[PDB]
Amino acid sequence: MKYMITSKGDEKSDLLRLNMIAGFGEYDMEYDDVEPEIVISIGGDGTFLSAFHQYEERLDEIAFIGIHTGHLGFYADWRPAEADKLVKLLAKGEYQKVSYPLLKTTVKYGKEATYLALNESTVKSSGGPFVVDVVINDIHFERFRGDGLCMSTPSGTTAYNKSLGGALMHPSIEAMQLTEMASINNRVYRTIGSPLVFPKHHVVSLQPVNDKDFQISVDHLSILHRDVQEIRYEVSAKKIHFARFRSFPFWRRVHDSFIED
Amino acid sequence: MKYMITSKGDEKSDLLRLNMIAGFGEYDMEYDDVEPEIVISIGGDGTFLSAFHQYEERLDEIAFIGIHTGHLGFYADWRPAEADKLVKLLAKGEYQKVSYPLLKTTVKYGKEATYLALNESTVKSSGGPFVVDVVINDIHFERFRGDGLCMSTPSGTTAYNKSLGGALMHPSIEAMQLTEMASINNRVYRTIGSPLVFPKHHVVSLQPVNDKDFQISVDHLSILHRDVQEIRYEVSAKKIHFARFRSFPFWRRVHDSFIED
Amino acid sequence: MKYMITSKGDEKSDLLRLNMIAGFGEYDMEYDDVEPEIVISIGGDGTFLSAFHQYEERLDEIAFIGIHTGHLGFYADWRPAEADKLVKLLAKGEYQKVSYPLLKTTVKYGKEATYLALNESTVKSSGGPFVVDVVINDIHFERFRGDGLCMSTPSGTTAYNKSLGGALMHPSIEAMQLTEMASINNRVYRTIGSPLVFPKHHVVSLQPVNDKDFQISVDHLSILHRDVQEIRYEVSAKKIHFARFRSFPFWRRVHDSFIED
Amino acid sequence: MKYMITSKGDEKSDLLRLNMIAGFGEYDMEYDDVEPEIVISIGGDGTFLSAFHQYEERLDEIAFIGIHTGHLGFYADWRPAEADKLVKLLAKGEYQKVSYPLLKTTVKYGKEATYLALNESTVKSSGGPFVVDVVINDIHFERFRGDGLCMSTPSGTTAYNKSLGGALMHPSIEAMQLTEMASINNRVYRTIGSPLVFPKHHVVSLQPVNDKDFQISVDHLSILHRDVQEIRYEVSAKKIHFARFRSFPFWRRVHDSFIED
Ligand SMILES: NCCCNC(=O)NC[C@H]1O[C@@H](n2c(C#CCN(CC(=O)O)C[C@H]3O[C@@H](n4cnc5c(N)ncnc54)[C@H](O)[C@@H]3O)nc3c(N)ncnc32)[C@H](O)[C@@H]1O
Ligand SMILES: NCCCNC(=O)NC[C@H]1O[C@@H](n2c(C#CCN(CC(=O)O)C[C@H]3O[C@@H](n4cnc5c(N)ncnc54)[C@H](O)[C@@H]3O)nc3c(N)ncnc32)[C@H](O)[C@@H]1O
Ligand SMILES: NCCCNC(=O)NC[C@H]1O[C@@H](n2c(C#CCN(CC(=O)O)C[C@H]3O[C@@H](n4cnc5c(N)ncnc54)[C@H](O)[C@@H]3O)nc3c(N)ncnc32)[C@H](O)[C@@H]1O
Ligand SMILES: NCCCNC(=O)NC[C@H]1O[C@@H](n2c(C#CCN(CC(=O)O)C[C@H]3O[C@@H](n4cnc5c(N)ncnc54)[C@H](O)[C@@H]3O)nc3c(N)ncnc32)[C@H](O)[C@@H]1O
Repeated sequence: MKYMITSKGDEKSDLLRLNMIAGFGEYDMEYDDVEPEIVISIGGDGTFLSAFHQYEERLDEIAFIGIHTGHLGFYADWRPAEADKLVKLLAKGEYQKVSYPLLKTTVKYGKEATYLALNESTVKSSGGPFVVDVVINDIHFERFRGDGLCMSTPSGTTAYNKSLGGALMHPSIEAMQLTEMASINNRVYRTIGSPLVFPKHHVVSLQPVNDKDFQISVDHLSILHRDVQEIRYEVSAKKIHFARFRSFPFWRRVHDSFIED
Repeated sequence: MKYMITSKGDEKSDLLRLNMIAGFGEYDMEYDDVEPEIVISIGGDGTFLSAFHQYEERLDEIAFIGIHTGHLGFYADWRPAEADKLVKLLAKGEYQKVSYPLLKTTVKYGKEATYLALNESTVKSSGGPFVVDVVINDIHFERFRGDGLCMSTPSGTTAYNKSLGGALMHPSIEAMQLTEMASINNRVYRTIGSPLVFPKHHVVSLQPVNDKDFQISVDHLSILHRDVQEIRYEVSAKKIHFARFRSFPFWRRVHDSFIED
Repeated sequence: MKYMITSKGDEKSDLLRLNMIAGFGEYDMEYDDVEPEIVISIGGDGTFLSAFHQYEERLDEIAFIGIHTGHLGFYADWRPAEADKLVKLLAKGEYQKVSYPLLKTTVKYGKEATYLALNESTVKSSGGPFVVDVVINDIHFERFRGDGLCMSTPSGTTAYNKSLGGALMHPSIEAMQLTEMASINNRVYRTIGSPLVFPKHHVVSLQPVNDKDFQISVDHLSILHRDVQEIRYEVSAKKIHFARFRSFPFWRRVHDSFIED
Repeated sequence: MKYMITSKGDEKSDLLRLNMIAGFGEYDMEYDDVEPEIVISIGGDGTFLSAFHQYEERLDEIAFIGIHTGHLGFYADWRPAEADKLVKLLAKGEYQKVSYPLLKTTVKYGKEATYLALNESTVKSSGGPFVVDVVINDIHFERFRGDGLCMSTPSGTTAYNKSLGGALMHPSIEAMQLTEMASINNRVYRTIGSPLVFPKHHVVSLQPVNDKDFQISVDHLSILHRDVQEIRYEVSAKKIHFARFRSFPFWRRVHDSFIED
């Protein structure tokens, strides 16, 4: 099948990628980084995140595989020592594909821009004070004052969302989760405090109150947007697909990453 | 239709129930507290919780309606002043039914007991130290040391779960959420910390380590169980049905209860 | 000097105590468990806590030393392998004494009882719902609804207080810290949420609202008190004294117990 | 006495200041904004913060007074309606002065800069990832990865510190409190999590690991510092003095600001 391999770019990852390419040469596999059907990522979660965004226009035609060369890799299923067995199983095919939900961010100006997030999308102020009205399905829910907000996919819940006190959600749940960053709460200013978990087709809109300039992050990418009228969050209709060759359940992955391994 | 009305039992609620019965007498409505199709609860959430558990064997044949006579009532949709309009709309029928998920708790001994929860089920120790192994879909996830654990339905997430730092989840999500109560974490003892959100068909089992006696709560009911071998949590296949006569969205209900009203 | 040794009571601790007694026999040291000047505790923090409460009437005439035989021991300064060096240094004397603050709990009825805590004192309800008015220096501060409250000494801040989200406080600060256990907060019920840190001479009183029966803990001891009119917390004028033979700073002790060792 | 009055600069505050100046003209009071002995601040806490920093070189010779013209004012003791009584009492003198502790921040380069904070000093990264080693009294305590750190005075504990989960500390306690902003914790990265409370003479140093550029805030002032070798926190020897004309206790001030008023 058509395939490509991204590398973190250190010596370990580059040589691992070269050896897999050499191994792939022994099968009906064509290296193609324009229209791959299989995208392998060799490095950390940052590397896997960059592989996702490199091919976010072809998510429907691609299955992803992560190899972690450090001690981490939540999106990784394979250690560097299993790489030969990965080549062989991937060549013979017959893998099972699993899909995780993604988050759609729409940014409107006074012009529209959409982004897709695998981990989360966050909003902070452009230096000044961050104040936004939070509107859920056209209902004014709260006026948020504080550092920012974080909207997470299910597989993102173990990332920034976790550090903000959010819940960890199994990725079979088509949802997104909103967490607060250092909200101000006194007798005049009130936010819900708790993380909020939204189903598909629910729309969370953030609307400016004074300043209209915000720093918006999508996974690792952070951009300053000016003249923002609205930031709109919904569960995407698009999904990321992983090639799975063995059982590595989400809650064991959580256990291995946070409890012990 | 067949109907019945439970009351909190103070003067306000008893007289409101009597006036609705008098009002219902002017329609083809039969008061029947054995096999009602409509169960009205006049009081607080405690009163609504008791109405649910009074009829938990007929959940499939019943639509519930809550009237709050205090300043509260998350499961209430109606103030006492709208009661006449409620009688009339309920008599004419043509309401829409909505369903919220429920939580199944199974308790095994060395003998089995199942319970249904609308808010949550919690586990604490019988005086001694609480230590349980947490097993998710037969995978040992963690050994929990601390005060206890709380497993919440979606509509329970605004109740005890919220006070434990859990996320608020829209009830259209068929899930349950596990929160920690004062976990011990040092270099030898480790829990995940974060709330965990589980989909349908996922099974969370709690298994004793030393003591086998636990205080188990199901909504307001708290029972000491002895010789416990396992406590098993899953999303129930049963659902509670509410009669809805107008739009009162979950997130507005959350806003009204916690932000402002 | 006069000394005594308490043991956890397993084989390791009993034989360690016997060997130290044998070692102490080679110096001008008299074993006396009625009026010791040195109290050695061999076991865990539970064992050290029991040694403190065994001699809480002679705190001014006693220096404590902890030996941890497990992997833990926040109040321990010594591993079992250093016990011979401990005997020798303790015999030669010339140690430095350090003092940590303690917490005074006063419980009034309709009759008065005082208790001294090294870790903390907690209050919960006797089965029913816990509601108390919190009065600081005779000023009504809040009405607490929830599971309970925890008042911690500085050295207790790394114990139950920590699991409740409290701050870790250096023991040179003569203070006590109040933390909430699962407080109810909605638009009608409001608590401060945050831990509160009180100086010496500040008095925190808890006063019942409906039920007057409470479960009160003092370190490991938990007693049900009936007909309670008031629970009064203040920093004690009494202090626990530790014999110190080398520098083991509080923040390194915290690092070793929670970060890495 | 020598006095001056800062104003927020809206119509309400400017006219209030003019009326107090007119009122002060009827007493032996000289308006002097170079060497005042009394500094009155008319506005919000932001206004009071700016008054403190305008005169931070003469803290020993100045007593501060806050008048809040909005609904807030933690450092304010007076509403605009009491301003005439304030002029009269301040003219007759015989007020009592109270002192709150302050925080010293030292920033070293490869050159030294010191700052004084009334609320807090915070550190974040200059766009990249924030990683610092936390050294307490020359002991390496932890390597912090996350959004940033916040070091708070006692009177700052109700401000940013509170929103970060920190404890509220009575200002008679000469301490500073360190809180985490969204720390990363997994099986490879570990921070203490809990807020840390440090006494006088304890030194907290933050030392870079990779990037040496940081955004450092001191109260409202936020500056990007380059080539930073160390950020050093200690309780200052300097104190802010407030003129007090009546009892308004700290815990009532907390109650009024966060519970009800
Ligand atoms: N954008 C600022 C860069 C600083 N963040 C950072 O050092 N994160 C890397 C660590 O997180 C792990 N990770 C990832 C990741 C990654 C790569 N990362 C770096 C890059 O791409 O350059 C971007 C992400 O970073 C996270 N992040 C940012 N700030 C914080 C914070 N304060 N606390 C916690 N996470 C934070 C956000 O969610 C970004 O999306 N996804 C997951 C996951 N699904 N589950 C469990 N672990 C996961 C990864 O293995 C490693 O252990
Ligand atoms: N079992 C000990 C009794 C003490 N609990 C108590 O006074 N709760 C009543 C308050 O909570 C509101 N509520 C209910 C409720 C109710 C009735 N309640 C009393 C009864 O039945 O006697 C039993 C429930 O109590 C909750 N609970 C227990 N302990 C705590 C705690 N520490 N913190 C927060 N909640 C707690 C548990 O989830 C029980 O199921 N469901 C929801 C909901 N879905 N959404 C939002 N508000 C809700 C209700 O309007 C009122 O404002
Ligand atoms: N009363 C229920 C018994 C269950 N508690 C329990 O297993 N605690 C033992 C663990 O905590 C460590 N510890 C102690 C201790 C001890 C002995 N303990 C047992 C006994 O005496 O039987 C009584 C204390 O327990 C604590 N506790 C109770 N419940 C919780 C909870 N949910 N979360 C966290 N702590 C809790 C309270 O503060 C009691 O005072 N002091 C400190 C300290 N100063 N600093 C750091 N670690 C410390 C000790 O090394 C061991 O690792
Ligand atoms: N630097 C970014 C500006 C955004 N911050 C903001 O709107 N804060 C104002 C609100 O906080 C109250 N306040 C102050 C204050 C003030 C003036 N403020 C604005 C200015 O000077 O322009 C600077 C301070 O802001 C705080 N801050 C910043 N970010 C957050 C956050 N995410 N969450 C909570 N607080 C935050 C920090 O501690 C700064 O020092 N001191 C106290 C206190 N001692 N006790 C209780 N309330 C207090 C004040 O009445 C008002 O209700």
